[PDB]
Amino acid sequence: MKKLQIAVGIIRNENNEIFITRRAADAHMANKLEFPGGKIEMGETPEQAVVRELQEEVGITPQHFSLFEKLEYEFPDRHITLWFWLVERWEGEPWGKEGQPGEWMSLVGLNADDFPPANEPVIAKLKRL
Ligand SMILES: Nc1nc2c([nH]c(=O)n2[C@H]2C[C@H](O)[C@@H](COP(=O)(O)OP(=O)(O)OP(=O)(O)O)O2)c(=O)[nH]1
Ligand SMILES: OC[C@H]1O[C@@](CO)(O[C@H]2O[C@H](CO)[C@@H](O)[C@H](O)[C@H]2O)[C@@H](O)[C@@H]1O
Ligand SMILES: [Mn+2]
Ligand SMILES: [Mn+2]
Ligand SMILES: [Mn+2]
Repeated sequence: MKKLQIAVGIIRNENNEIFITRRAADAHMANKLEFPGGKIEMGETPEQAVVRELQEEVGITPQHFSLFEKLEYEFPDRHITLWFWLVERWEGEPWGKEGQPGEWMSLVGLNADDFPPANEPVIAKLKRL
């Protein structure tokens, strides 16, 4: 069973909305809503990974961000450690830079069922802010 470290960014604007993308139909966790992010590569830190991943996926550079949550989740065929970074300041305007759907979603309207199950405690904690 493969083991991965994943860094993702919770991109929150001044109107309490989060920038959310939707995973491709042929990906792991296909068609699920997601915080943009990806695998932490050898030789880079979790902080460097969330910056690089957000630059690649949605075209922003996060800055002055914080670790909102770190958790582990065992999927049917892989074990993942997720680093959830709260990103409230950035350079750029997020968009579907890799051709993926992306949109702003009110925090209060997020439905954890739409996201991978690993995100459940994070979505709950976000609604408690
Ligand atoms: N990006 C992201 N991945 C999540 C979230 N919740 C969650 O369980 N995952 C899981 C799904 C995947 O198994 C893994 C994310 O890997 P990934 O597919 O984003 O990795 P990547 O972008 O570097 O891969 P690629 O585009 O280069 O093919 O973590 C989330 O909120 N955002
Ligand atoms: O780990 C993030 C945590 O560290 C602080 C400083 O105490 O922020 C630093 O680390 C961030 C991630 O690299 C940077 O964005 C930030 O500029 C740097 O000061 C806290 O603010 C944060 O909770
Ligand atoms: Mn990626
Ligand atoms: Mn990647
Ligand atoms: Mn990704």
